[PDB]
Amino acid sequence: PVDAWIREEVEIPEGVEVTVEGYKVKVKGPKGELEREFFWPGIQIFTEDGNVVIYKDFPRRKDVAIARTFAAHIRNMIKGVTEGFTYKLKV
RNA sequence: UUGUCCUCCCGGGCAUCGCCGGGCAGCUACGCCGCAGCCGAUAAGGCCUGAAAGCAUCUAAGGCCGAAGCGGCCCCCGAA
Repeated sequence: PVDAWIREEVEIPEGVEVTVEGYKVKVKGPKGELEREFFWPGIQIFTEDGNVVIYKDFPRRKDVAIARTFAAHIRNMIKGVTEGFTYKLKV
């Protein structure tokens, strides 16, 4: 193990609601609703106060990478529901 | 139509079906008719999101495409 435990926290804005049903995370915002399943053995996702917490006991290198990836994905979903995404292409 | 024999005519036997020309049915080819490009998952490869490693990154988790190649549609055998 690389550490005793790993805990990643993602803030929830005022207008956004995040719920967890087992291994599935649903984020509802002003601009829409998103749902995604983040599953990894030993990794638990919940909500505390105003943050989403991804937690694991005695993680390894791969476990830390997975936890950071899940946190990034949840942050992306929150950003998308709060303001959305735009891509530009040129002909 | 040739040689021979049945005496000659007619009509017949044998000589590779005697030889030659044509020849329907049948069998045949040199003859004629018929043989789908769509769906699904993939290899090489081209990408999206994304951390390990505050950046970057097609890869570690995840996702979309992508072969005369694989599976199905099709055909033949098939209640021991």
